[PDB]
Amino acid sequence: SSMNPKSLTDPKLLKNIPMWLKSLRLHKYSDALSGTPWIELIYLDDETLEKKGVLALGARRKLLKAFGIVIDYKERDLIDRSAY
RNA sequence: UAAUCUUUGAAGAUU
Repeated sequence: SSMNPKSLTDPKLLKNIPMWLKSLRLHKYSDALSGTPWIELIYLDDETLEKKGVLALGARRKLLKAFGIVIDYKERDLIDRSAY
């Protein structure tokens, strides 16, 4: 539901990672992840995500899935300019 | 989720 491209690429959320994470119910990783801007965040890997403090594999899997959706929309030039 | 928490992220727990 919040795991859809329309929701994941909302500029308001992309520009406020704690809130982006909250929508995915992943806000416990906000301290670990919020210092990285979205455009860098979506390209982190499983190994890096764990180094940063995403200790639950299920969480890293959900993160990587959401990231790849954003990437596809970024590649297709389908994220609003106001997110940049 | 009405809310909060857990990871397995579709479910479970608590109030």
